[PDB]
Amino acid sequence: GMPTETFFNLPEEKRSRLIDVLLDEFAQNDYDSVSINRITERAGIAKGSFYQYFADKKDCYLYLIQLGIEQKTAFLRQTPPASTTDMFAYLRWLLDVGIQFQFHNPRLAQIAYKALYDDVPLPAETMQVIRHGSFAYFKQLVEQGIADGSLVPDLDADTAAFVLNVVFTELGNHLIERFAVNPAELLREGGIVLLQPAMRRVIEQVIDILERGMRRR
Ligand SMILES: [Cl-]
Repeated sequence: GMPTETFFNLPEEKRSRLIDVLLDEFAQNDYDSVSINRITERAGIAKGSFYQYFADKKDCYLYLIQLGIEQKTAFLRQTPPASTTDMFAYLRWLLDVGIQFQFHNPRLAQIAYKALYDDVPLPAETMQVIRHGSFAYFKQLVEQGIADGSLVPDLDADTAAFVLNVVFTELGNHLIERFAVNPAELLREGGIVLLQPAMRRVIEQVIDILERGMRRR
C-alpha cells in the first residue's frame, strides 16, 4: 500500500522530522526488530498515531525503499557523466558514484543494503531489482566487452559479473571501516569528503585489479 494522504498533507517541518526518525530506526535495526513505539517517542508524536500515516510497517518500509531508489537515480543523473569509451574507465566512474551516493545518503543506503540479506517484505518486482538488478547490468557490460574483443575471449560473463557485483556492493563499507575514525559524526557533519584522496587510490587500485584480470592480453 501507499502512505496515507494525512502523511503527505503534514507540514514540511513535521514530515521531515518523522522521515529522519524512520530512516534512523530502519537503518539501525533489522525489519523484525523495528519498534513503532520507539518511532512515535523519538518523533515526538502521540502513541498509536503511526497508523494515521502508514497502514502498517510494510507500507512504511516500501516507502523508504522507493525513496532510496528515486534518490539514487536522481543522484546518478545530476552527477557529471564520464567522458570515456573504455569499460574500466566507466566502471571507475560508476564505482565512485555508488560510493558518493552512500556517503551523502548513509541511512537510505544502509536500508537498501540490509534488503540484500534480511527477510524483508518487498514485492517480487522490487525484490528482483534490489537483489539482481546490478548483477544483470554488469553481465550485460561484460558480454559487450567480450563481443568487441576488449576482454579475455574465454571469460565467463556470469562469473565476472559476480566479482564486479560483490566489489561494488562492499567497497563503500570497507572504505569507512578503514579510513573513518568515528563514522557516525563524520557522516552527519559531512566531513567524510576530507578522506577522498586516500579513498580514491583504493578505488583506482580496485579497478586496476579487475582490469588486469579481465582485459585481453
Ligand atoms: Cl539517508
